[PDB]
Amino acid sequence: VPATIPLTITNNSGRAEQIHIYNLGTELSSGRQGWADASGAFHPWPAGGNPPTPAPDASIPGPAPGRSTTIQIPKFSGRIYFSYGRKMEFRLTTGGLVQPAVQNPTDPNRDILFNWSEYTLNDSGLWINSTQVDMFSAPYTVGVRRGDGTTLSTGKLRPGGYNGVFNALRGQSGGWANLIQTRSDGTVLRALSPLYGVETGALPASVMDDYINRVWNKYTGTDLIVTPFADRPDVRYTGRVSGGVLRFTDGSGAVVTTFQKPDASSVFGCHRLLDAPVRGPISRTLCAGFNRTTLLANPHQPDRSAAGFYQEPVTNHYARIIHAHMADGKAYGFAFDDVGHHESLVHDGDPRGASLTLDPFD
Ligand SMILES: OC[C@H]1O[C@H](O[C@@H]2[C@@H](O)[C@H](O[C@@H]3[C@@H](O)[C@H](O[C@@H]4[C@@H](O)[C@@H](O)O[C@H](CO)[C@H]4O)O[C@H](CO)[C@H]3O)O[C@H](CO)[C@H]2O)[C@H](O)[C@@H](O)[C@@H]1O
Repeated sequence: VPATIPLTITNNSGRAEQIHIYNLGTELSSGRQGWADASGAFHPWPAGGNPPTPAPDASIPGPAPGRSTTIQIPKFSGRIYFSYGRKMEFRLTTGGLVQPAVQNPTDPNRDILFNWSEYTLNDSGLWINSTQVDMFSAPYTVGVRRGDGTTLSTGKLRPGGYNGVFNALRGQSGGWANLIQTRSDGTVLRALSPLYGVETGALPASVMDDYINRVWNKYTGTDLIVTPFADRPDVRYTGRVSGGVLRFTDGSGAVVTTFQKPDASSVFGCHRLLDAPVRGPISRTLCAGFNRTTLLANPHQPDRSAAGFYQEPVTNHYARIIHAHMADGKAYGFAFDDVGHHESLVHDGDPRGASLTLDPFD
């Protein structure tokens, strides 16, 4: 893999605003945090602070509407941000870059229309994704040009898919409507993911309690079988609830990890009581099972297909809605949407190019 590969950025947004691009991350060779310019040259961040201090302006001019621009991506792991009209405000902590946190009303970027893609380019190739784990906002498609010349892309919404997602969220009772951040003139900016919905109080900690209690009941009397390694189908852990705790035993008979009854933040964020540091792979499987609400219906996890996902009346509706509106049915609606390979990521071992397309607000 060469030192850099070209990233073609195409503006199909139909919007008149100028685009600012940021390529922010960590340089492979040095492990330093910083930014890369259009040439692919790396610029380490200056020293940050506690409290965090302002980052220098790392923007690259993005493509005008109907045109594309190319930047070189070095071996680097990070994000390509793009913002419409306004420049983003980044700050630097002791340990480096602070990521935006627009669930906070006071975040400097709360009112800015922006999104990002996540990528890693290294000696083993390119991984590049479309993600909705934090929010659903300005739409985009990512792609790779593979060694053999073939292309792969993902992240593209169906026609009407952008407004379709908001309209579906607004009509979902229980607090999902309060995920939507709407401008003064009624223009939608973004919808927060449900993890941040729990944080902001849009959704209660208890929103999944009834389903979770049904799962814990079911697996008090019968086994939950988790086979968490896709390439090792014979490796199984057996889960059973006793004393209110879901305990997993390995083939040797040892209890290897245990789960307390999870809450909404744990499920939606794939963290806390569902932390995924042998526990990690098991937790990952359970996380996807709770978000897709398949644990009750299918005691042999993970699911072998998507047919039974999101059928419960209370489920991760944000993830359900986004998947339903994606052209290829794939999305990153929650952190472990990669379970069963349903995530909007593409990769190649010998890339030579990538793409980011700013999509229309349709
Ligand atoms: O509860 C949250 C849980 O997940 C968190 O965030 C995930 C985050 O890991 C993520 O990162 C993507 C990577 O999965 C992907 O990694 C590639 C691997 O698949 C591997 O095989 O090789 C290559 C090269 O080493 C890796 O790059 O790389 C992509 C780059 O496109 C990453 O974006 O994306 C999802 C969705 O945004 C996040 O939700 C968090 O990291 C964990 O701490 C948490 O436990």
